Amino acid sequence: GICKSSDCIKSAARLIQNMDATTEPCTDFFKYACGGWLKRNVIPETSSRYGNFDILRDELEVVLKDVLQEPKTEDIVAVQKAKALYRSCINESAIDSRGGEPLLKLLPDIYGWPVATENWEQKYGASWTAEKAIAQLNSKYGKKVLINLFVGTDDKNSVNHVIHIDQPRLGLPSRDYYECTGIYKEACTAYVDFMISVARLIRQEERLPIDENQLALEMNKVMELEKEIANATAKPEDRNDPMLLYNKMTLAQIQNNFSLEINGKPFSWLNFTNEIMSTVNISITNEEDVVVYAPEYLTKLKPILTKYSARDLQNLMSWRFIMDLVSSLSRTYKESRNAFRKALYGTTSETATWRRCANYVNGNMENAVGRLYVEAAFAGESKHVVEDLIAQIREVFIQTLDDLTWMDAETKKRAEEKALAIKERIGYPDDIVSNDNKLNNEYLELNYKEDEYFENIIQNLKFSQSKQLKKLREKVDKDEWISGAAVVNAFYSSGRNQIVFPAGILQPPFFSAQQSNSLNYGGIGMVIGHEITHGFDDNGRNFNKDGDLVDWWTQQSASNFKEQSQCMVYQYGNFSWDLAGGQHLNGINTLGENIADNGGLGQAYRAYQNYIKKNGEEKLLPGLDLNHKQLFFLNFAQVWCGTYRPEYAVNSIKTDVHSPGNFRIIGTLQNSAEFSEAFHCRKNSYMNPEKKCRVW
Ligand SMILES: C[C@H](NC(=O)[C@H](Cc1ccccc1)NC(=O)[C@H](S)Cc1ccccc1)C(=O)O
Ligand SMILES: *[C@@H]1O[C@H](CO)[C@@H](O)[C@H](O)[C@H]1NC(C)=O
Ligand SMILES: *[C@@H]1O[C@H](CO)[C@@H](O)[C@H](O)[C@H]1NC(C)=O
Ligand SMILES: *[C@@H]1O[C@H](CO)[C@@H](O)[C@H](O)[C@H]1NC(C)=O
Ligand SMILES: [Zn+2]
Repeated sequence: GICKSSDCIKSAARLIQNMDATTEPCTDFFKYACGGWLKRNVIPETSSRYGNFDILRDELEVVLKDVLQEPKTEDIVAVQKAKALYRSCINESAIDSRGGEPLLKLLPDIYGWPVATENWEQKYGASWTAEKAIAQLNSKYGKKVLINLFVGTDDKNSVNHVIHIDQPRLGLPSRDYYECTGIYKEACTAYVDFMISVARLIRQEERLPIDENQLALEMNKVMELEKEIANATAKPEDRNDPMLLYNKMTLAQIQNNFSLEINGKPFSWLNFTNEIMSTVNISITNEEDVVVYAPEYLTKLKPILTKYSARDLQNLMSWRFIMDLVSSLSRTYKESRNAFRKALYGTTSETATWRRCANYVNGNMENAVGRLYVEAAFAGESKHVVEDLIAQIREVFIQTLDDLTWMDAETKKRAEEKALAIKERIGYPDDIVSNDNKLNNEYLELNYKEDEYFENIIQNLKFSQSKQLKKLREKVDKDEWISGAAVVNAFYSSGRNQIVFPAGILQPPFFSAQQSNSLNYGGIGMVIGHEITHGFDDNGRNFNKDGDLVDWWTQQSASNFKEQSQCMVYQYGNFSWDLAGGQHLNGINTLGENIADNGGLGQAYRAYQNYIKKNGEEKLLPGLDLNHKQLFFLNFAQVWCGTYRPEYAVNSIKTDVHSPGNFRIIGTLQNSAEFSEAFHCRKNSYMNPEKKCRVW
């Protein structure tokens, strides 16, 4: 009564080799699940993190390489343009030839980089103003500095676009880094040395005089500027309530309530806004509605910005763009980035060029590349099996509402309404295969030169930004998928109320039509519940069946939700992570993803139970003295085998909304009565605490 199928001994092989039986699963189910993997493997020098998810991603890139690298005679133009962009990206001879000179020719278009410019005040500083310089950077190149203004979906009306104003991203991974002490010191030092190294090469290439002291001096200035910007930004934790974040305002209110004085403006929001939108030829008057996400950042900006020269501002502004660009130049410019990324990521080397390039084309031509990927790599009847799976887990969520004692009937039923209304996207959109005209036309307006990678990348920045801006007055496309298909991941959009499972994750260990159902439910099954449960986490409960930010909770049920979820805030917030020097997880910033995990695991388990009810129990797997309840959780766990470099652990504890994989396992199974049953765990065994968190 052992299954002896080749597909059976495949997954058994994988389960066996990853796990370590020497460990008591009730003591540390991560070590049990994954201890075999830990011992056998080492984080490559190019990886900040490694494990099964990351391995799937390296394997996906291999297919991408196979599909991109060989011209084919009946390649439609869409595929021809991706291949040419790939070839343009992997030709380092051509790139190295060009030195920095494609940067040098850019710089005049963004009002210069002062520290690397003679007589900048004369050249640029006379025409300069904040409104134009920020706007140029924003509209043409999609780099948002100082004040991030973008066109996105209106949270309170999901068919429309609105102008938003938000705080800008920083050059270091999180506001925390800018303390620049302790675990942060080297990142801070490498950052400014990076500035300095880049200003130096530019100066040398322009054959300008180099004074190390005035470089150190301007670039430290830029750091002090951004420190202030950083401290002015709002924490993630003050930003996690979308009803509070949503402040709709007329450009006219904005002008009255958020004055700025830059280089002695003073600052004019209408001009700023028009200097952006005039680029898709759109007209803004002071009656425009705007969603302001960081009112308090803007208020705080005021007395900071006043202190600094036009030269100072622009030295930061341009740096934040040049940052990104420098690894698309010659080796010496690539070199200049070494210590910085070592500090942030721990890696001693860059990823293979072909891999970077595959990934880049994927990210800029996701439909073109998803079509090639799925034709190479994805099965087709997979789509049908997952759909039915998704239908099952959706039902279980609905049916579960009835057992949840912390909601009221009105709220439950509105929650039902939302479930049923979730839109599922599976594998890929048929169109990218069956409609060449459509596929070609999405890239019509791009044309790549094979010896011109940098110009290609620039063209994509401008194209993408022009396209985004063009949306202001147009309706949101209800057909758009929120991920390419060539992605190892799944997704939920609140704005759209849509779950998506790209072909790339539809493979072992999450899914195969031929592997045991225990495994599929514990794999893609729990992924499905994760994504659906996002519709009802601390963010996505605030949006209704239609993707609109509107309150559909009673006060009591909402207050209960906070109460139930607070348990997970504390649980995870109480994990400390050796690889990040004992620092604790942020229990608030991971909350949503933690809720998704615990809700999703439970949902999937329930569906598997239902499956057994209906269908009977499964042939066992050879090599493994475990039943299928046990394998369900094993495979759940092994999804997350892996580990982190210290430097990157320090990064993601702050910047990742996910808990690290080991604690997604630990926290989730800790909360799972069904787990301690399967493995016969004594009370208050580490994996079986008396107190268990539950929301969904
Ligand atoms: C891999 C990891 N993703 C996930 O954990 C799951 C998808 C997933 C759920 C459960 C088990 C495996 C994968 N997806 C997610 O949690 C969210 S809804 C998707 C997301 C994408 C980018 C940033 C943040 C979130 C990651 O993006 O770092
Ligand atoms: C790379 O580009 C250079 C410069 O145009 C060219 O000489 C060479 O043929 C290209 N190599 C490949 C393999 O495309
Ligand atoms: C913005 O104001 C500046 C003032 O220097 C002016 O030169 C420019 O034409 C204005 N732009 C728009 C789009 O109104
Ligand atoms: C740990 O949990 C306790 C209560 O269970 C809570 O008071 C404390 O704040 C938590 N620690 C952290 C850092 O979250
Ligand atoms: Zn998630």
